[PDB]
Amino acid sequence: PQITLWQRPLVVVKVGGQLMEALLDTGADDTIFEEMNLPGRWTPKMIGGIGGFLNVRQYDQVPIEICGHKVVSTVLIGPTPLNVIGRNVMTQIGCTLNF
Amino acid sequence: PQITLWQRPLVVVKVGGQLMEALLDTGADDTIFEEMNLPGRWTPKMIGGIGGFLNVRQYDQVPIEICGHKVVSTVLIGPTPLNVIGRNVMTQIGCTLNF
Ligand SMILES: CC(C)CN(C[C@@H](O)[C@H](Cc1ccccc1)NC(=O)O[C@H]1CO[C@H]2OCC[C@H]21)S(=O)(=O)c1ccc(N)cc1
Repeated sequence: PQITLWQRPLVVVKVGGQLMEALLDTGADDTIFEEMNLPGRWTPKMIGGIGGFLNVRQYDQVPIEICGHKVVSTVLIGPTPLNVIGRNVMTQIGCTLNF
Repeated sequence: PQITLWQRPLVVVKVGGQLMEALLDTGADDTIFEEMNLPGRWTPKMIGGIGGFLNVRQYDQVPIEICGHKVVSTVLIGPTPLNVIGRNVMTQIGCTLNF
């Protein structure tokens, strides 16, 4: 559906077997969540934004469930003060900006 | 106009009599640009980003032109790696998420 921006655009997500809230975030190329146990192998990744940079772990082809949409996506795990749904996932649910 | 998210949602902005590019950023509460001279008084502000917390100058009631739209908004100046158009500006121009 359509979402205004008077409040933060938080949505409920399931990943991979856990429930989280995350921010629909058009300024993020990538999807990043707080420390949680994703299963399997990961590759080290550094990313930077406002206030500096973190070391994150990149998990590929992680099932994510967002609203009614199931997708399989790359997911970074590392310190973020908020879970963020990035363009890599939003494109897959057909999310656009409009004004 | 509708904007897909296959690419970063950059827009051209006029702010403080200067032209720049910025990201339409639904994950940002506030609007923040790289160091530039905005005229007048300002307040020190803490933000925290992915890597934050950090030191920024808050300028109130700054003229901003984006996509035809002229708004007057709070604008933060500080060492961000991309200029960011936050929800405080996006709501004024009527920007929504859709899917
Ligand atoms: C700064 C952007 C260019 C990129 N950021 C996404 C952005 O939407 C963050 C996303 C974000 C949101 C909250 C907390 C941490 C990160 N928002 C943000 O920094 O907003 C700040 C300005 O307004 C305030 O509102 C919230 C924080 C403040 S980011 O989280 O740092 C980021 C950086 C690198 C990658 N690869 C992916 C994401």
